[PDB]
Amino acid sequence: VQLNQYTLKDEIGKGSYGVVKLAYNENDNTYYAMKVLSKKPIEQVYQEIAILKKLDHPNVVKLVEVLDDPNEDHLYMVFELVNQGPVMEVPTLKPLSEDQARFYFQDLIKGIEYLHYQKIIHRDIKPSNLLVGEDGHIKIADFGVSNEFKGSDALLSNTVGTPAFMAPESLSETRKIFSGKALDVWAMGVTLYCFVFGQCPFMDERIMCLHSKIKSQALEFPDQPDIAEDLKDLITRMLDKNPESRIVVPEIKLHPWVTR
Ligand SMILES: Cc1[nH]c(/C=C2\C(=O)Nc3ccccc32)c(C)c1CCC(=O)O
Ligand SMILES: [Cl-]
Repeated sequence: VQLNQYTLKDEIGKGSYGVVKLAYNENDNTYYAMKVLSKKPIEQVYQEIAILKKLDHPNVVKLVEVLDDPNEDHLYMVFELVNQGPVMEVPTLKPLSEDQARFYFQDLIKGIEYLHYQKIIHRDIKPSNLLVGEDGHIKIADFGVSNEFKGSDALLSNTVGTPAFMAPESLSETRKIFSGKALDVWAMGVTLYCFVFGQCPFMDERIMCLHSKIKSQALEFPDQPDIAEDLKDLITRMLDKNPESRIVVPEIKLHPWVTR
């Protein structure tokens, strides 16, 4: 299977919106990650492309080129390959050590701060969208449901993303307006909890009960593994159900657990 200079190889991931295949560029003897889409709706794809084109940061995946033939049902987004893949699988019985979690969380902070400075809300932060690069550092992937805003913050009313990572203020049964940056912070807190415990803090196979726990169940830390108190403080602050008192990224950067 060829597509201009690219040979499609085996699958390497299903994010949101498509499937990703390893791809060999015969012109430069280099592997890439190719997202393949079947037109099934397409406005959102070209907004992801437009967002990706604006971004250039070591902790954000790099869109290389787009292959769109109007006579083809398939549309191809070529990314730079992130050779080591997602930072971890959730759930797992072998979570990261605190020191490993901090190393990756520092990259996540820098990438989110950059995205927000670029006026992008990611909306799907989770470990499987955090890819480990050649040098061991994280690259944030999958902008399939990201939002671009004008002004100081996004003012949003739509519910998108991965259910276990959705912030409780996005789960009102009344299309209320909520702000964007705090959504990414919440998902960062669920992500950090996942790093050290290997499962999400709020879990239910019944989607109604999952929504209800995100919105109303107090955060509980397992007895094991035994994590430091300042890490518990940081996670608690990011998983503040009230978005107005939830910790903000300029504070996360300063948090004692982050800086030691
Ligand atoms: C650039 C890139 N790589 C991948 C996947 C992998 C990658 O690169 N090495 C890997 C090594 C092992 C497993 C997956 C991967 C994805 C999902 C994306 C982004 C796709 C997107 O943003 O929608
Ligand atoms: Cl995940």
